[PDB]
Parts: sequence; C-alpha cells; structure tokens
Amino acid sequence: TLNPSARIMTFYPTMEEFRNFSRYIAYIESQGAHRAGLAKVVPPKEWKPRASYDDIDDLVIPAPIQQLVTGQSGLFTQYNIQKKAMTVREFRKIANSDKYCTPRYSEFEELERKYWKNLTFNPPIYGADVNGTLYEKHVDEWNIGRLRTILDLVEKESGITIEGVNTPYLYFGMWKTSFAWHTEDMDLYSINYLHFGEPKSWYSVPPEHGKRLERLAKGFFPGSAQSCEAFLRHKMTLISPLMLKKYGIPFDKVTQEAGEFMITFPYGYHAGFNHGFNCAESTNFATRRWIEYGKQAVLCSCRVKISMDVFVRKFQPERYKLWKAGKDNTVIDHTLPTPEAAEFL
Ligand SMILES: O=C(O)c1ccnc(-n2nccc2-c2cccc(O)c2)c1
Ligand code: NI
Ligand SMILES: [Zn+2]
Repeated sequence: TLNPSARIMTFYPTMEEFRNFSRYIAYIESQGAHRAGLAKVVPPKEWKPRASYDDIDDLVIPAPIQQLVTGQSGLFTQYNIQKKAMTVREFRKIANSDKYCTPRYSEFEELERKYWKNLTFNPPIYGADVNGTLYEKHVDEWNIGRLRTILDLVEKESGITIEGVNTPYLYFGMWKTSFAWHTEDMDLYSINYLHFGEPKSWYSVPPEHGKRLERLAKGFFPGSAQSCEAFLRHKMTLISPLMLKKYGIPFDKVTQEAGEFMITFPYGYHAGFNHGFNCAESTNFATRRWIEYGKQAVLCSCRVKISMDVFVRKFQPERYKLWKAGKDNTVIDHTLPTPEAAEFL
C-alpha cells in the first residue's frame, strides 16, 4: 500500500532531456516510475505547444456525452447518452454555468468527498473522444500527434488508423466528468497533456496489483463478468478510493494541473475526474516492453484489437514459430524496465 516503489513519481526534465521522447520514457522507467502505473512529467518552463487558446471557441465537439451514474456504497456504473453536437463555446457556457460549475473547496480532499458524494446527481457532459490536436504544426518535443515510437508499425507496416490510439483525441471537461477504471487498449502506454483550465485528478493501481482490482470487480459485478471476460474495458465502472482501501487494493492519487503530462504504463489501471472546465489531449504509444503485454492482453469478448504479428516478426523473430503455434508462455514481471533503459544504471 505505502511502498514508494509503487508510488507515483513526478519528473522535472531540462529542455535538453526533454527533446527525446522515447529516451526520456526509458529514463523514467530506469528510475522505477512504471511500478506505480502512472507518472507525472512537468515540462521545462519555456516550452509551449501552442501560442494561446483564445481562438478555439468554434471547435465542434461532434458527439458530447452526458454521463449518467447509478449506484451506492462507492460502487457505480456509468452510462453515456450521446447529445447532439455543440461548440467549445456552448460547452464552456454549460460548464461555467451555475448549475454545473465547480463547488466551493478549501483543499483537494474536500473536493474529492464532494465528487464521491455527488457523482450520481446533476449529470455533467463530457466532450470526449474529439479527433484533433491543439499543438501547432511546428512543435517538435512531446508532440502527441507524432511521437515516433514503435507503435508506428501499426500505421506504417499494417496500414491501419485507429482513432485515439494512433491518432490524438481531445477531451473537454467540466466539473464531475469522469473516466472510469481501465487500462489502455491492448494494454498500451498512454500520454495525456492538460492544455488549460481546471485540473484533472487521477487514481492509479500499480500493474503488479491489477489482477486484484479485476477480482474485486468480478466479485462486485458478477453479471458483467459472465458476459465478457474484460468488462472493465467497457469503461463504465467507478469504484471509490474508500472501497479500494477497505478491500486492500493499493492505489495512489495525484492531481494534474494545466501544462502537465501524465504517462500511463502497460496494465496500469487508472480512473479519475475533472475539477472543472478544461481541455486535454491524449494518445497511446509503446516501447519494446509493451510487446509482451500486447501478446497477452485480455480483450473485450462481447462487442480494438491490434495484430501483433508485425511486432513479433520485427522484434522477436526467434520466438515467432513458437508464438504462432501457441507455445510462447513468457511470464511478465511488471517490475522490470524496458530494454531501452539499459543505458541508465
Ligand atoms: O478522459 C480522461 O481524462 C481520460 C483519462 C485517462 N484515460 C482515458 N482513457 N484512456 C483510454 C480511453 C479512455 C477513455 C476515453 C473516453 C472515456 C473514458 O471514460 C475513458 C481518458
Ligand atoms: Ni486511459
Ligand atoms: Zn465486452
């Protein structure tokens, strides 16, 4: 529970360290960041992915979703109602209005209590999964739109576009909008940058304890678990930090403020909520460590699947026959950093 090996680390790279994305990820894994499932990276003060955000009031959010939550005793299920399209302007009006705005709070822990006490009431609207990017064309460091990781093999060799995985998504938040407990698609890494506005709070379970979270949820949602062997992948399940403490799931929390990146690691369960009107940009990425997580990922069996053949042939040609036949049973040690990190010791 308390073990700092599994606690969320924050990093403050210099501009020189920053310019190389894949290398900095390898560095933060050399320092154990991946054990927590989530890390924060504050960029160098000077760096700026856009001049300013005054000029986006006419951006269209095609499919805003109202987030209806049902439940009690810290277990909840989140349903989506697609609303018809609206602009950033229309969205900010609702968000900053008096029916939807951030309540009064002295500190994080007060706002958290109000979140878990009030998430079933007063359903907010989330401008989620908007295709696009808010970086200017000219930004070369940590550009969510083009990160140059090996994930690029899906598009380059397989010729496949997957929206929000291979491509960036924007998220327009408002108080009490939520992301439920999940790992990424195919258990990829993710990157999330908060462009502006109020903060985003995150909960994280270390990858070494993720199966504990799955067994908690199977047990609390037996119906869901019979229908689909990865029902968390549906992104409808909210579980409170008080339930996690109560059943001995270790977890950590952290708050992302405007201008910060969050990195999620393979098989890092995460959830959270936005404090008020904000905008984030995110996509998935991979390292060589990801490949084993990809091969082994348990997928939604009832409704994103990436073909691993390209990755195994390119990076594990020795193991390919064995893997195709069903014989490869490498076991993942979640503690080990990516091979790319050998240069740091
Ligand atoms: O909306 C977020 O702030 C957020 C944060 C972290 N991860 C997610 N992810 N990651 C993959 C897919 C989602 C996602 C996307 C849309 C709604 C949702 O509840 C979750 C979304
Ligand atoms: Ni995520
Ligand atoms: Zn399913």
